[PDB]
Amino acid sequence: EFEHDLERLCFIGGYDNDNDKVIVVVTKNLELFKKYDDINLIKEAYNHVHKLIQKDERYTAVFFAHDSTVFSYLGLSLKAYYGMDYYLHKNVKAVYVIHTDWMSKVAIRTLLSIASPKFTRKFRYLNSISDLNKYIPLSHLKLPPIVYE
Amino acid sequence: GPEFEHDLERLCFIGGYDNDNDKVIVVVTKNLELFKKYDDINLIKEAYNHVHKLIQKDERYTAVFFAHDSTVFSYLGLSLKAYYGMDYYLHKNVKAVYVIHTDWMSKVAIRTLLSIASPKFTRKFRYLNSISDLNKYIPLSHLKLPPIVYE
Repeated sequence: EFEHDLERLCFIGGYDNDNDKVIVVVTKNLELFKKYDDINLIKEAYNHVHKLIQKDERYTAVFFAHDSTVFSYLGLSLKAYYGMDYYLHKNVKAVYVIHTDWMSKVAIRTLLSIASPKFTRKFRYLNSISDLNKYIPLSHLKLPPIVYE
Repeated sequence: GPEFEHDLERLCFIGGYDNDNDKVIVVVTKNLELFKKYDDINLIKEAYNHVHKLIQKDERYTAVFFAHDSTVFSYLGLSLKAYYGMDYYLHKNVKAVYVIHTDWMSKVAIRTLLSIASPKFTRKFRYLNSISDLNKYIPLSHLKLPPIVYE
């Protein structure tokens, strides 16, 4: 019925080689639901996905952007995904976003870069170019004169 | 046109090498004024394109940001925000990111705190450009996939 449109938005597409679930979600198949009226759609989604993952069960999330932006179908899909209970966030092994537009791609990779700490450490802040010579020698390095003014 | 691609090379270029003779690329932060002279163009896009040309898919390298000036913006925060939104590989293959600014804490304070408050949940994420790039982590033979990704 109505329910015969959710299992065109959230499957267990398969299982990893560690024999734990993968959960596929297509961010584009919500316009199926602008035609019903009266449905809350997010509690019903929460109910749906709850029946797909046991509570102490590790899984994997895969989203299909595919002509959705952060202002529609992906912004709403994830923001939903953040309001879930904590165990869903603790049990994921990884979450994969696939094939969105440029704005969403640069916006996504930005927040992971903030999140991923192993990357934010290779930074080292120097007061002037004089101090860089310790790490990268200035005997290499052709530079414009502006870095010496 | 050509003056554009030349300004791009003046903004971000190859500085030199180290050991094991890996590229050390240099980005000058005072040098985004060269693009004010232009009208309609998506700078950040072609800047990503230019950096893609400068270093290939897997190549260890060091990055250096020159932000020692002052005034109404030094655009270190602007070039960093641009750097943070670049392809994941460009984040892994970095040896180090040296950043030449004196009062740098007055700039990276907001970012530092955003990293502090980022939950481990958002850390396990990863974007992939197309469906083919999944294969390494999860095998697709194991999965039934919708007609959207097919012909």
